[PDB]
Amino acid sequence: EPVVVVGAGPAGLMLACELAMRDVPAVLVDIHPTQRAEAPAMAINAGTLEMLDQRGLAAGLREGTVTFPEVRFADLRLAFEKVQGPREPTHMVLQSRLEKVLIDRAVELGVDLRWATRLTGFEEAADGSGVTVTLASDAGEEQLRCRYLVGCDGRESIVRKQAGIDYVGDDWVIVRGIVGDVAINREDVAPEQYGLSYTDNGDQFLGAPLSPDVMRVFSAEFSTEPPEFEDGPATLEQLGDAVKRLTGKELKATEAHWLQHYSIVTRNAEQYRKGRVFIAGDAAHVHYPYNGQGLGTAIGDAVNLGWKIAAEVHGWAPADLLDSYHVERHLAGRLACMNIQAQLALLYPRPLARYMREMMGEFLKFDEVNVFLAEIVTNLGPAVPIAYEGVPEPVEGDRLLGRRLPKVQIKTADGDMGVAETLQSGRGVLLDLSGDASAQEESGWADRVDVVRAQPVPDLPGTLLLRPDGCVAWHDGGGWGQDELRTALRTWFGAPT
Amino acid sequence: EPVVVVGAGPAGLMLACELAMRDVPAVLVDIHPTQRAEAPAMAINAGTLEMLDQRGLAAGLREGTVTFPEVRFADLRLAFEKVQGPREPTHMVLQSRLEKVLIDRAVELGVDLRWATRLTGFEEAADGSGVTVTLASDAGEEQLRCRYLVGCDGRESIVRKQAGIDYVGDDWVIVRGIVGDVAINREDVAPEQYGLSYTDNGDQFLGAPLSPDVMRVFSAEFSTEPPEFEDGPATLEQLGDAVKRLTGKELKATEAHWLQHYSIVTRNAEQYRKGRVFIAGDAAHVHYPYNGQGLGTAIGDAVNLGWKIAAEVHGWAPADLLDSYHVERHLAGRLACMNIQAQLALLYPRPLARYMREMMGEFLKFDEVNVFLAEIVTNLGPAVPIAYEGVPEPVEGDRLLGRRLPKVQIKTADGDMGVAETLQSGRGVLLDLSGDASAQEESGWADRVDVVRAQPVPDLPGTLLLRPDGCVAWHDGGGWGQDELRTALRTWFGAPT
Ligand SMILES: Cc1cc2nc3c(=O)[nH]c(=O)nc-3n(C[C@H](O)[C@H](O)[C@H](O)COP(=O)(O)OP(=O)(O)OC[C@H]3O[C@@H](n4cnc5c(N)ncnc54)[C@H](O)[C@@H]3O)c2cc1C
Ligand SMILES: Cc1cc2nc3c(=O)[nH]c(=O)nc-3n(C[C@H](O)[C@H](O)[C@H](O)COP(=O)(O)OP(=O)(O)OC[C@H]3O[C@@H](n4cnc5c(N)ncnc54)[C@H](O)[C@@H]3O)c2cc1C
Repeated sequence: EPVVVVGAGPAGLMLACELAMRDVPAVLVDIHPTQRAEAPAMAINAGTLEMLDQRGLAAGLREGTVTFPEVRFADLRLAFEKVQGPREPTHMVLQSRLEKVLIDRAVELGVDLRWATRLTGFEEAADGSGVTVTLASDAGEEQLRCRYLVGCDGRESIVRKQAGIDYVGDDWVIVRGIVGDVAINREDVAPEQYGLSYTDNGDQFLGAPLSPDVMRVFSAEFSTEPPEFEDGPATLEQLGDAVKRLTGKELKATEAHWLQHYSIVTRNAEQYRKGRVFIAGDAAHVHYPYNGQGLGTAIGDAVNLGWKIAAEVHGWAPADLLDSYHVERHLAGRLACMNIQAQLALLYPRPLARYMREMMGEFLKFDEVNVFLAEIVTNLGPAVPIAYEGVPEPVEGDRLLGRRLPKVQIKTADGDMGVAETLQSGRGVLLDLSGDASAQEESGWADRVDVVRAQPVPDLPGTLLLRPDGCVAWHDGGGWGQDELRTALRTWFGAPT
Repeated sequence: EPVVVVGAGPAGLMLACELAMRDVPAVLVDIHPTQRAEAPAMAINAGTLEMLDQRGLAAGLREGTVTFPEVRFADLRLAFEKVQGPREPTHMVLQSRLEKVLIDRAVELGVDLRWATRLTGFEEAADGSGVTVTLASDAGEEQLRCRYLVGCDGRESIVRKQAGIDYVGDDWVIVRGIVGDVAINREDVAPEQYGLSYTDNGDQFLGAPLSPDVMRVFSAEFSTEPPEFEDGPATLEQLGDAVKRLTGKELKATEAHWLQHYSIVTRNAEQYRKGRVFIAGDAAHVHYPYNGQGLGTAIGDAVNLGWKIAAEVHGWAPADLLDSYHVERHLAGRLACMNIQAQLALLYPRPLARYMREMMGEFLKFDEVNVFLAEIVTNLGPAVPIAYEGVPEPVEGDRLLGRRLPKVQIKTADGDMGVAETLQSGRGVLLDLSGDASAQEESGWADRVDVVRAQPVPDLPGTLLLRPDGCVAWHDGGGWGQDELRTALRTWFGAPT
């Protein structure tokens, strides 16, 4: 019986995929007649690449795409090379190219996607075993009965609203500006300034030439006084004042494909799950767009929740399972909101930025804060907490537990392999890196866990257990072994067959 | 040929002692008729205690006074137990009690101390051979010819302004309050108003009793619009009003001995020195009063600068030694201003504080952050940078170089003492902790440096060289030896004789 997703944005597309690949029905609604043209995001950080790699959604959208190597906290530099294991630079695949990869993958799996469809209301069952939901369409109002409802519908989520869920947060300034694309003149070399510049008050402009003709525009201006223009469709010459004030120069590039005023607000819903309803992505948290974190956490919420919903659809999910979704992702929600606000504080207000910058100068000389911030801003981090009653804590400096593996090559049967492609089935993975296949395969979970035998791998333990979202749930590099291994599968994977 | 010190707070008093204990003629000018009563500070931190221990001024202030062993950042806890070596809790010593012992020490060491005397100006001679100063007593105007002019005359330093050094800083909020001592019953006419009362805005109220009839009172209020009253004498009715809104009740007020309006800005002088004119304490840097840093840096300033000036007077100072006053002490002012302001940003405004508290919450899980901040707010504080030509920077992290040693016993054949006590002669110390007098003392510097032969001390190297301000300029627990020590001696104590 169906599961309803609202929003064909990055969070909803991925989650519908996550579901359908596990043979669970999923209907995905969206107001847009077609895939939207206003996908502002351009970047994807390493953390999000690993999650796409886990579904084979990233080979291909690497290629031709160029990468940038720094990872910055405001304009300060983080020492990303201090993160454990080999990782990835941020890649420059447009959000629209990624939404389509997710669209045409969603339906190939079997997603009932409905463009031009808005959810306008929903009601829990007095039983509680379902949620009746109503949908406005060109054809008129339908009323579908679903088994779980997930609102991936952005900052103004009605799913979040009608569910009773508070949207906590606060801002001390309002950043605002415009984002979009403008034509160029072509055959002749283009001129002007366009590299991301700052002014002495925190104001930023960036011309990003996507491709010979087309260049994306972003500006960001700080002030307490409420935005002038109420966040709509803009016009090209609201924009050209925009740059002239900030740049000094004039725009001089005709026509504007799509443009969008925006304003920021920092929010993080206090509950990610109420009963049978869930919220995810910008529906659950929103903030100034830095480091690709909004797209990072959106994809990450879906991956987290998808396999967990399927698990209880097929009746093996421990009672704990779906509550762990709120636990692990409200933490990532909190850490994202937090660090982006901390980055703003180094730009505005200028009396505050002055001392916070020096402050961060002092912290960034410490290796733990460089590594902590780097895992956070690239969505490698929030390590989902891993612990089991009774079992001895793994000694001390273990940074594999509750994280996804570095981008390391696995050598198995035939064909070397990225570690994250072992999760493309959708199941758990027990990694055996002995080189001879010695580990005891606890067969009772073989329906939900795949074993993969391979040669040992530098600074990685002899064997590892992965949840279907890729988080390392067990390994034997520390004190752990087969006994701790079992209680780890009882958790996260339920009762053995 | 005198040295003129303007201002008899901690800074100027402490320096006049540093100058007079070394037989440098010092004349210390203040305008008060007697020692002031407007000395609000109730606390002395561990770094200030060590610097006073170096001159026998700490014991005596310590007996009978309370300690509390928590070092806070804003209102969070700092893991002070992670700071190297044994050290001290903050002791609750009253500013006027401290100033009294330094006025005492000054008059016996022969400082010409002048209450009711104002410095109205000064000029640097064209050649530069001296400064001529002008002092304004009731009798008239002495025009005094002196050798160096040190302005320790407080936040509104005439010396700084007339020397034309810019006073750098900014604030996003203006903190205002009043402070002083009311007379007022104690038993049960202090309710809520006992101990500090952080409220549901950044605003605090501190009520601390001295004797059962007098109480010291402190208020600190955050607002985005200028202080109602100019800084100055204030009325007790004005305090009654302020207490009611903060504590919620009213103080059964009897009489006011002294109370004062205060506002807070944050500034760091750009140059603590302009050739023959130095500045120190509040004239060099000011900020919100936290952790005792205003007092620590003030005393720290004088301990650094008295001995360098004395060396120049005595003619053995190296050429670049007084320029290290600015280098060493501007950094310490920088970092005090920086982290005070950082502490304030966990209080106000409340949107900023919301996330900056979560942020610091994450950073204080790290040892290097706890130790760095705890060191600075206790004025154990900025390690003085120690490097020498030829000598290559020692790879391992050294917690002793550039810092005053931890509170350890050192046992001599003539008796035991704490290590800060060996610097009481005013001279540098060569600590030979071998137990055998195995260290080869460079007899050249025998007149500027004392050898102290003591028993080995756990977790300290076998030999150490202390500059007259207690700072470790050399030790042999890394790779350094007799040649590096000879380098250290030339750069800090000058030519060998
Ligand atoms: C100017 C700007 C620049 C940005 N730059 C970046 C960047 O460089 N890198 C990055 O990672 N992130 C960036 N972001 C943020 C990032 O784009 C968002 O986090 C991400 O697109 C939101 O993920 P989402 O799918 O949950 O929300 P959305 O993108 O808002 O998708 C929600 C979808 O649900 C639709 N919907 C369908 N039906 C309904 C219904 N009944 N009710 C409500 N909605 C419905 C909505 O129309 C929408 O299409 C930027 C944001 C802005 C404003
Ligand atoms: C409300 C308030 C609360 C405080 N709370 C604390 C606390 O909790 N803990 C702490 O450690 N410190 C506290 N302080 C003080 C802080 O430490 C100061 O930095 C320190 O007292 C300043 O020392 P100083 O000697 O450089 O300047 P000052 O103490 O200001 O002394 C300067 C002296 O020079 C005099 N003078 C000025 N101009 C002239 C002139 N031309 N000629 C002659 N004399 C002149 C002045 O009258 C004064 O006597 C507080 C101060 C205030 C106002």
